[PDB]
Amino acid sequence: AKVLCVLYDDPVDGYPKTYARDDLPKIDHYPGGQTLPTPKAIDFTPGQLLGSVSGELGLRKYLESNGHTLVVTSDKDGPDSVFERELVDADVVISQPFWPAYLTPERIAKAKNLKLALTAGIGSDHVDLQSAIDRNVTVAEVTYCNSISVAEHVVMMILSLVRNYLPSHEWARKGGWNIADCVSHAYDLEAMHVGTVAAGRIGLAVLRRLAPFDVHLHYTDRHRLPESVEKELNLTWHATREDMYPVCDVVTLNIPLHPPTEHMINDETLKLFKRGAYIVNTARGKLCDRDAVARALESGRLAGYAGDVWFPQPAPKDHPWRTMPYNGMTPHISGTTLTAQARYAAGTREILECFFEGRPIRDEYLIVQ
Amino acid sequence: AKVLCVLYDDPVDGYPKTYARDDLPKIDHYPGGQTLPTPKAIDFTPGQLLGSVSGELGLRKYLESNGHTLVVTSDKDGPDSVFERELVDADVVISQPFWPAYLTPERIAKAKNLKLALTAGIGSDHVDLQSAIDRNVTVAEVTYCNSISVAEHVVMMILSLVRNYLPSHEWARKGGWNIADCVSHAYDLEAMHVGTVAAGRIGLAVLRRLAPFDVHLHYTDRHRLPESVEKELNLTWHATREDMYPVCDVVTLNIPLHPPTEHMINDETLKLFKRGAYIVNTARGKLCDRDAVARALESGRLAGYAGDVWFPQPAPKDHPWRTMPYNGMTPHISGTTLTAQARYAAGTREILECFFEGRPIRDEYLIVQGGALA
Repeated sequence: AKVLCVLYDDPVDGYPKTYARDDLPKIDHYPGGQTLPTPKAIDFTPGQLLGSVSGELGLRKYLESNGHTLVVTSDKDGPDSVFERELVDADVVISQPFWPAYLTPERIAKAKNLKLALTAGIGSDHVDLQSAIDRNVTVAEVTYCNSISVAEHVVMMILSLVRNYLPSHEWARKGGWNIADCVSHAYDLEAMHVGTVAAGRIGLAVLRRLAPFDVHLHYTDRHRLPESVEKELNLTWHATREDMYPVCDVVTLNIPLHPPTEHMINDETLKLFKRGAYIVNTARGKLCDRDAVARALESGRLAGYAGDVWFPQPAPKDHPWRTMPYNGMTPHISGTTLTAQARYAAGTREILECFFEGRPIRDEYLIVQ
Repeated sequence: AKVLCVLYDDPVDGYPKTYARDDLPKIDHYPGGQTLPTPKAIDFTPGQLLGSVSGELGLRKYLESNGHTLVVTSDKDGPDSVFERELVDADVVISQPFWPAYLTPERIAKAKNLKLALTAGIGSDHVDLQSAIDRNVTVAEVTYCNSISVAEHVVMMILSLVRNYLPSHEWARKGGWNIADCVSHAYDLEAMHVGTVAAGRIGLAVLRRLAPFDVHLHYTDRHRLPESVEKELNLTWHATREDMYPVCDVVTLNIPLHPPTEHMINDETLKLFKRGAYIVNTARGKLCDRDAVARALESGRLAGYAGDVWFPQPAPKDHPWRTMPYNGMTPHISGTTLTAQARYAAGTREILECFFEGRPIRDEYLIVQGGALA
């Protein structure tokens, strides 16, 4: 079989030769009991850079020793890309949401041999699901592989925005001291009201991490959490997002993007936020009207905005979120720490082993089959 | 009476005329039950910049309307400085640990009228306690006023070092994307081993905040915490610092500075650390040998270092911790957020009211009174 694997570029200084640490913490399961991936074997050392082109998700030696071909590329966009040319006879397509190889209906139509569309990561927004089903393409993901990674990123950003960490660090880096300049925009997080717009795997993990900071926790969702969880975390539930915003000092968005949520944060709804509110958004960039957020930070409606998701993605060099006041942006990276990469590289191998050996892929990995 | 109050400078663009928010969250007590300050009144709006010279800790109207004198200055060092000149007849001296007016034995000797040395903040590191005892000077602090503020700072820095936040943010700020450059030094915190070198008010608050990140918690201290605390946080106890280091992915220092802890982190003890360990230090800069930390980050013995305390302080412009690899430094600010300032400005007034009215100052505020009776 032919495996076509799209990954992002190596570091500018080249694929790393050394790493900061020698191993990764051992984890038995995810919250709720799902076990971590169980491939028969791995050809990588957990902690290596696996999601760049030279990392190959540690797949080459398993595939080639079993008679398969592996084509790795970062050239994924447009009809002229390496991905599009190799797609026509690829049996398996693999990519990460952090550098996604889109499986449009047009591409699925030309992918005459396509049997498996594998997300090395979470989700399937880059895959046209009905076209995949109609063509008997299996679509699978490494469920839960980086939900905790994103939640850590969220809480880190909440703390950094509220305490004015990033300008403070710049004063130190540039040789200043400037105590009053650091803290004239700096507060404690303690006893603030924090709300999450969804409470799935990420949102729940965020709520649990926020609780011992003694904040007042709010959330909105379609499904209320179990009453025992609301009670142990002292949660206030809101039926609508609009009912939650006016009471929150901090709002974190952990909800999927669809037309009814596209630009749900705009000039009109920002009017509902407390003056000086903070927003953290690691879900999707298009949840926020780009220029409305920037306008809210210029006026002081918001006291900070941070996240790792942008529209468009990758963000152009001139994207205004890069330089607007009191931003805590990073590039799209939260779920591709070396820790998360080890999990979803192992999960990718587990799925491939099942697929090639004719054994069932985990139910929780399957999206459509 | 004459009150001499040393504060840090206003922002370079001037004292702020607006603030990012309109009020502060309400908090009833500190962990363990100590109530927040209870002055009879305050002449400031909580959230204002109170620890700079123009903020005056909100004290001027209260002191002057009661016949007192108030001198506020940031000019605190040297024989011609405002502080040294006004010290000779001051009844009360107030300063913050973030810009401390040192009360050495020599200065206390020259302060002919000194009756009260008030820390607008926590501690008394800048005050010679024996001189205060010998001269019957009361020494007081606004206990607990920013212990939580520092703990937040610590966990924020732990997350930022582990996940490589600060270089990642700059790739974004500078117009890049560079996913692999961001994450080739980036990990999750989950299930790492984190140890604190003391577990007092700050260290315990750090442990509680770290627990739901599903890390493995370690600590050492002079005495063990109550078993009920160890169990609820699943703590591993270590009798010595040296026994704790080799097992920790992250070590946070929350211990006071004394001769036995000076340079406790050095080229020799760093050999005990896991390769790629992270250190966060909001206690005092001289706990860590300056160049040993820088050497450990160049070699990879440490994968990151962050904190807000430096040696010396203020850090000179060329201080190597400012630019060494994988640092998360800030200036000395963790316990002077606007939130903490409201608490210790209120606490400062409460103590002053008691002192001038001849009412007892809270036992928990007292460091010295006649003798070292906290």
